[PDB]
Amino acid sequence: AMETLNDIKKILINVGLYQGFDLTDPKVSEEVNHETANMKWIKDYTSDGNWDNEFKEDLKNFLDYMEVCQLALNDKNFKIASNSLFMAMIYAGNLSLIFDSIKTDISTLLSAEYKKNSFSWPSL
Amino acid sequence: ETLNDIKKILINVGLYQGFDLTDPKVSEEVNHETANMKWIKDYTSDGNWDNEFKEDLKNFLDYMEVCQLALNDKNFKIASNSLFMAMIYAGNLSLIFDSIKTDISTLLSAEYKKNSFSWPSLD
Repeated sequence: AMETLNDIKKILINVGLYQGFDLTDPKVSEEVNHETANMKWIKDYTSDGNWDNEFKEDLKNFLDYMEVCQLALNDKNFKIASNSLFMAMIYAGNLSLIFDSIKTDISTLLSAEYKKNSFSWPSL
Repeated sequence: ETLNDIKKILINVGLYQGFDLTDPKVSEEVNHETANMKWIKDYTSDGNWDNEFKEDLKNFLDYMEVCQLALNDKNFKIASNSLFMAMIYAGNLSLIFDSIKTDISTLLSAEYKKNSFSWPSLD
């Protein structure tokens, strides 16, 4: 049963292999698309990557800042409340990005634009 | 229940600006300049932000799992469709946080305050 983001990563690597490439290889997954000046693959597919750790770290930062905001409110310190809300906002954005990034890579696999063989998805 | 905890604090911030987001007359009001609701998230008592997250995540994971099972069976129609639906749910997950981010932004601007509340300038 699929329970973690790292579980999802493994399946995406497998999809890539059907297309003739191995995302766990840094020279594949960390390669720039020279035409667009952007990374071909957004997420880290190398053995050192850990998608669940990225999520938990962003979430903890988000919560921590929200908790500092409430504490500031209780003390009537609206400077710290303001700053803390601002930083929570920043980490909410990071959390959005976690999933947007995965979405983008999935979209890249679905288009098979970087395939190295004759793999083609069936028409639906 | 950590998102629901966050929601409580956001409501508390609103209260200092003189409005109560738990009141649907407040949190569901439309901004007629933008034609959109002033507040994206559901702040009413029946809402459950953690449940929304859990539900989207489960659907995301469920579709990815079907994708892998389809691949093992060399069923690339089902693999394709599952990966597509997983993509849809990854977008929903991104949107959950985007929406919260936006409402936070609305509190930080104090744009909808009902009193003389002002955030201390940090320069």
